[PDB]
Amino acid sequence: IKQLFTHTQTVTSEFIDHNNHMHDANYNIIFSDVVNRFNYSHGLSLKERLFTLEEHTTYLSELSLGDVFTVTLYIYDYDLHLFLTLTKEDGTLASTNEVMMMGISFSTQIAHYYKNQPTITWPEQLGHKIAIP
Amino acid sequence: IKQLFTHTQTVTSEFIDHNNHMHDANYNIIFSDVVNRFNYSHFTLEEHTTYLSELSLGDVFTVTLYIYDYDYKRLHLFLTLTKEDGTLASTNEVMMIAHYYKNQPTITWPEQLGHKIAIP
Ligand SMILES: CC(C)(COP(=O)(O)OP(=O)(O)OC[C@H]1O[C@@H](n2cnc3c(N)ncnc32)[C@H](O)[C@@H]1OP(=O)(O)O)[C@@H](O)C(=O)NCCC(=O)NCCS
Ligand SMILES: CC(C)(COP(=O)(O)OP(=O)(O)OC[C@H]1O[C@@H](n2cnc3c(N)ncnc32)[C@H](O)[C@@H]1OP(=O)(O)O)[C@@H](O)C(=O)NCCC(=O)NCCS
Repeated sequence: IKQLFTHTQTVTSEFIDHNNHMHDANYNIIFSDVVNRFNYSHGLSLKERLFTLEEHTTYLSELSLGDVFTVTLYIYDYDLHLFLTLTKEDGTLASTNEVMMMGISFSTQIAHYYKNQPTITWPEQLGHKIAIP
Repeated sequence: IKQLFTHTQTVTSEFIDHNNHMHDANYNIIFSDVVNRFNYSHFTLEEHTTYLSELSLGDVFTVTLYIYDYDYKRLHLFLTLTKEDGTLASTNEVMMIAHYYKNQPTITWPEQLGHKIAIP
């Protein structure tokens, strides 16, 4: 049995500013929120305790009013290096997040989550250097 | 006379949830706002944020906008977030004017620009 931490929610009025699409930084709000949710449930509760060092975000598909989406969390690497996917109801990959944190027994919860997470092909968004072609 | 598009702001408690420091996503909110403000007086495809020095309650910071590159239809921005002394606190490079580019001061791009996320 392979496992995937998941958070589903819907695009609300708060998340939209102009021309009926989810505002760019609100994606980041969501990604952060879901990342805390993963650490809150993996040994580092606010009552138990991490600093965000770095993050990359790609926006691939527009998100409209009422649109329900899912954020799925993968461990790409650790010593920790995360990769989160934001997918539509169709399964359409709508956004990506790549994110690095560090500290200021969780090593077990994250180890067994990594050991028990499914194998996917990492999309081209992972470690894609930003440039104009 | 070379110019720079700039927004100065103070860290409020609205920007703090835990660890007595500015929440990571609020940086993105600030950056996106400053970009929008630039395009108003002149979609986001892609973006990269680095957090190099934590922001505390009462810190007066400045966000400064540079154009790293531009094309017929794309803008490649690089934005710096610095404390009141000059300390580089955070960076934001973003893929989404000609005369802003021509009249902006030539700087040495910090190593954050085009950096690839990895554990060393
Ligand atoms: C805009 C959108 C419909 C793309 O449709 P499109 O106009 O047909 O463009 P396509 O990507 O299909 O076509 C490929 C072109 O886009 C360019 N492009 C796509 N992604 C790029 C990136 N990260 N950097 C640079 N160029 C990019 C390709 O290089 C190519 O350019 P070319 O014309 O020089 O060959 C889609 O990307 C989108 O809706 N994204 C969501 C944006 C968003 O919601 N952001 C958050 C809130 S603003
Ligand atoms: C502790 C703090 C000062 C980090 O800087 P520092 O302690 O001076 O750390 P150093 O530069 O000496 O490097 C520490 C290690 O981090 C590693 N590291 C630093 N940045 C990294 C990155 N972006 N990706 C991967 N690894 C990184 C370095 O390789 C270094 O390796 P080592 O421990 O093997 O020596 C931290 O308080 C900070 O940077 N604050 C900003 C974070 C913040 O406010 N976040 C936003 C909200 S969560």
